[PDB]
Amino acid sequence: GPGSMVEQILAEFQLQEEDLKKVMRRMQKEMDRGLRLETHEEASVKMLPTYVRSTPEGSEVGDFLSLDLGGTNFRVMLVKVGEQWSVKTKHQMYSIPEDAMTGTAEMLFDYISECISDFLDKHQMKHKKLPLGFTFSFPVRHEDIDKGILLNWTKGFKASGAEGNNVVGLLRDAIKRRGDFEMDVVAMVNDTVATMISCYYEDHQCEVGMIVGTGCNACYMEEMQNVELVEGDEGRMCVNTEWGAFGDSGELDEFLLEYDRLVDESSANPGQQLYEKLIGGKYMGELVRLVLLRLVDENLLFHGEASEQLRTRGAFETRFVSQVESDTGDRKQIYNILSTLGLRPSTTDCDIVRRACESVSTRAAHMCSAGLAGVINRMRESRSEDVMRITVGVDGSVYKLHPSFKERFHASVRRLTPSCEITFIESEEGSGRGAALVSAVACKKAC
Ligand SMILES: COc1ccc2nc(NC(=O)[C@H](CC3CCCC3)c3ccc(S(=O)(=O)N4CCN(C)CC4)cc3)sc2n1
Ligand SMILES: OC[C@H]1O[C@H](O)[C@H](O)[C@@H](O)[C@@H]1O
Ligand code: NA
Repeated sequence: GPGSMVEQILAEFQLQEEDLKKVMRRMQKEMDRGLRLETHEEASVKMLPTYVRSTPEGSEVGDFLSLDLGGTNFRVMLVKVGEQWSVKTKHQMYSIPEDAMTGTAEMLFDYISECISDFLDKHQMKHKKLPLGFTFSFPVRHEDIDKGILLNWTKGFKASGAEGNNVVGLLRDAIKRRGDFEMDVVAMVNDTVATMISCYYEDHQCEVGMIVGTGCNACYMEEMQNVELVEGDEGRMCVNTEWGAFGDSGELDEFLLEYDRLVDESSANPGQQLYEKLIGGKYMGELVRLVLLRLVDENLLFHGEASEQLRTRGAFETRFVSQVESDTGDRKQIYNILSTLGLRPSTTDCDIVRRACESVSTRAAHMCSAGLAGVINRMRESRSEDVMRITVGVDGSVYKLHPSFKERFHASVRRLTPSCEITFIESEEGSGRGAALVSAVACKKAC
């Protein structure tokens, strides 16, 4: 409105502790709703049972394959477990073409199967039939540890014939059509789950997995008596919260800003994954772009004139946000970004662009922290210890590559979780290694 000022505009992103506690308590309410049989179907946070349990008592050595499929690339990993346990891995990255991102799920899996076939050829692992763990970074309703149907794509990925289908069967069918090799798919897990398992290997206190990358989600070990969707009260079972859909029932309405509505309105999945849209690297850069456009329309930035690039959706990558915030103080990192976008920025413009990035990324960290606090505080209600010692495994480009996200996030989480001694583990290739590690236990369990 009238009298607009840079600080006043960027201040809209602030979230006071009372705001974070309110977000946190609402997340806990939605988590309870997704866990109970009565409200599950209408719950925004699905709390999907993963069928990964705490009870198996043994594992085994051997060679295990891992497939890790996200929204743009995928990697194959060969994990060798030997002997105390010794774990050695090899891997290869692949990128899904175009006659895929728009094509059928069958086309997608055929390409993935061709890639796995080539990987095994190159490592002379064709003769031996290997077990494969599958990390699939999308919402899946599991029927067992190796059976789940895709509920819906997220993060703007698409491929017809996938939603409503058993993802494992899709991979199995494709491996079949290739017919030049055998492979047993022994488990399919979400990337949050694989990440928690890869960290659990190194630290058994790890019972929470989290991802802050293209998307944002979390899994944690819940008491079986609380998982109403699976008969039994013995032990714990990992639950994939799919908390990115938090707010999809209106729970965040009072916090949403115009920039958030615009990002949602123009996204590939309007009205869905609203919490994730406040945090995820898929949306962070676009949020900063809308904020910068607002500043120029108010004649507070670039003397009111934006460039063609700046005015096209997706032009401000989250990678750019991270680079802006890494600036040493001389504006070179910032200038390198703006100049490449067709802008002739002043030193002041650069400083304004940095404060805008900080406003958006700080809000992401704070929103994300209320979610994690909600998970950790809930868990603490099932332990008799005064101080709960818990380890959170985390993966994701925002958490790992953004200059100061990690620290803001950690600090905010800690302020909201008294009586909890939290250790954060930044996972290295966990999404992929966790799938292989769970396969060894699943293979041993199946004798
Ligand atoms: C076969 O069908 C089924 C059914 C249920 C099930 N649950 C499983 N659970 C596991 O594999 C559990 C899940 C953990 C999450 C936190 C609590 C325990 C698991 C336990 C231990 C690890 S591990 O410590 O990473 N590790 C893997 C490598 N081997 C050589 C040593 C042990 C990895 C996974 S496998 C399985 N298979
Ligand atoms: O990859 C991070 C996350 O992205 C989205 O939120 C997906 O829906 C979820 O499954 C995943 O875990
Ligand atoms: Na149960």
